[PDB]
Amino acid sequence: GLSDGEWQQVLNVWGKVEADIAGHGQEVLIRLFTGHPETLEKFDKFKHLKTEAEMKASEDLKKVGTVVLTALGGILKKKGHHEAELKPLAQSHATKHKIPIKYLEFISDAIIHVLHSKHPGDFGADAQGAMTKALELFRNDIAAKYKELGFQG
Ligand code: HEM
Ligand code: NA
Repeated sequence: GLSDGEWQQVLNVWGKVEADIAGHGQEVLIRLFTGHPETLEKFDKFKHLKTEAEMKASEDLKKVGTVVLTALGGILKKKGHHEAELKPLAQSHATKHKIPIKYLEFISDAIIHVLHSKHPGDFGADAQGAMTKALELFRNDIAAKYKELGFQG
């Protein structure tokens, strides 16, 4: 797993996110949909959107990004002990919405990019390696649940 130091650095930068969660949700999702447009097809409410200006104007997108970052903060705050938090998330991402593990890799990279961009002072090298590991652990444990659920992610 991660060390105490690695978790502490994860949780430090997450406090920056939580100081404006909607702002962060919007930029992560815009980074995701612009880098990997096939991911936007997953979101029926706003898959019709084409430009970053449309994306920024969208209340629905802002709302979903807040829900996503809020849930990830919940997981992260457990520092690995996130069975209860991961369970319903694996379940909906393997059944209701079928989210490939590759797309979880894209949004992880989007998070890391947005954090480096907005919080260089709380996100230098060590901190980046630690968030890298925390999101790898998240994706690996979600994959293990996907298998159980009958979804080849
Ligand atoms: C950091 C990784 C992610 C976290 C913590 C996360 C979390 C969540 C949460 C808490 C919800 C709402 C409740 C639920 O259905 O369980 C949600 C909904 C959703 N997520 Fe995920 N998510 C992640 C990544 C992704 C990715 C990469 C995609 C698609 C490429 C995606 C697609 C969806 C869709 C389509 C919904 C339904 C949204 C709606 O209400 O219109 N998620 N996610
Ligand atoms: Na531990």
